[PDB]
Order: sequence, then structure tokens, then C-alpha cells
Amino acid sequence: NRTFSYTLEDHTKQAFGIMNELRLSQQLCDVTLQVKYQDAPAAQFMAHKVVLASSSPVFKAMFTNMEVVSIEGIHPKVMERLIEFAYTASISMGEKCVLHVMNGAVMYQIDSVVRACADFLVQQL
Amino acid sequence: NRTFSYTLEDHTKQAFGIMNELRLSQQLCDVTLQVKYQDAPAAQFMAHKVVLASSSPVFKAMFTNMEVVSIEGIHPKVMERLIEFAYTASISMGEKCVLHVMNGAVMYQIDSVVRACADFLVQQL
Repeated sequence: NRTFSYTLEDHTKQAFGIMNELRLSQQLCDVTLQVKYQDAPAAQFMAHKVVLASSSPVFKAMFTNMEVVSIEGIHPKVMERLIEFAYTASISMGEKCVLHVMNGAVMYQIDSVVRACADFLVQQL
Repeated sequence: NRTFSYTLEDHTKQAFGIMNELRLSQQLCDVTLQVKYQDAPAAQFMAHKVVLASSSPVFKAMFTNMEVVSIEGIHPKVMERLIEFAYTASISMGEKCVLHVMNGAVMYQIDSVVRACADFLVQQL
């Protein structure tokens, strides 16, 4: 015909696969999240601002104006699981963490995780 | 149970949606592809190194070691469609461009597009 179009359905999933690898390799990272919560030991997470922005309106606003960002109000382990969700589309936690993850997900407006954690606590009743 | 897991299947697709918006807004971009081909006018494309790396082994190697990259051997219009594929998972072109796009896709080892363009030229016989 006049016009040839093509779509690879697995593409976004494959590309996030490689972006997650680059995050774990600490390649092309432009933000370090320095997480200090209460008496828990300080933890550091290197990430890509554009991936964090693509999964969180709070990160998008934060970065749209190698940066070090100071984060309070969230346990390192919850920030880790939120970052992993942003890079993987998957999150996992012990039943006793679901509340702390929902709290983290509301703070970073990751609405997908808020919904799933809320649906779980309600089912748990 | 002991362990609660969750996966949002549309997540990578939604996140690429927002990364494409940020590319069009020229937000968080860290590379400018300066494309000069023969007598065609010079064109500029701002992008995220990590998105280009996630869709092209050639971009990954290029950026893993605001940068201006000089690109020859490719028409601005083909580089545009390759960038759009990287941000959208979709590419479209007139039947008479399919060869020039395959050429571009081989140069940047976007294997998905090489395969689809090759399958089209062969079907066209």
C-alpha cells in the first residue's frame, strides 16, 4: 500500500528490562536518592530522573524546573520497592509491609500501587 | 498470606507515554542528536540517553563510558522515526521509505525494526 506501520508489543517491557540493568550497573544515572528514616541506617539509590518521572508525578514535578536528593518520611526498604516498581512494573512485600508501601506510594502518587495495597488491606478484613 | 506481590501490565506502556511527553516538552533531555545528511537541511533531536540506550545497543555503547552527538549516514526523517519507535514502540513510513528505515535500524541495531522492514520488502516481491 502507500503507508506501512509496525508496533512491537513487548518493546516497552524489553526497554524497561535494559533500563533496570543500567540502574543496577549504575550507568547513565543522574539522581542519587539519599534516604534517612529515624534510626534506620542511611541508604542511597542511583536512578534515572526520566524513569522516576514516568512512574511518579511527585518525581516529575521535583525534576522538571548528578543531583543528590534528601528523602525523609520513608524507610529505605519502601523507597527501594517503589524504585523497583518504576523500573519493573512489579512490587512484592510481606503482608506486614503493605501499609508502609501504601504510605510511600501515596507520598509519591504512584496511584497503581496505592490502589493495589488499599484493595489488599480491605480484602485482609 | 506471608508475601503480597502485584504487577501493573500497562505500566511500561503508560511510563513510555510520559517519557515521550517529556521528550516533546524537551524536559530532562541530556543528548541532542545533530543530524546532517548530504544536502538535506540539518535537524536536531533532544532525547534521554537511557531511553535511546534501552532501544539501541549502538546508543547504549555510545553513552556508557547535555551532550551534542553528530550523526551522518542517516536522513533526519529516518532518525526521527527511529527515536519515535524508541519512545512509542510504533513506526510508520511510506512504502518508498521502508528501505531507508531498515538501513537506519541496522546502523542502530534496532533489531525489531530491521526484522519488520525486511519482512515487508520480501512480502512486496
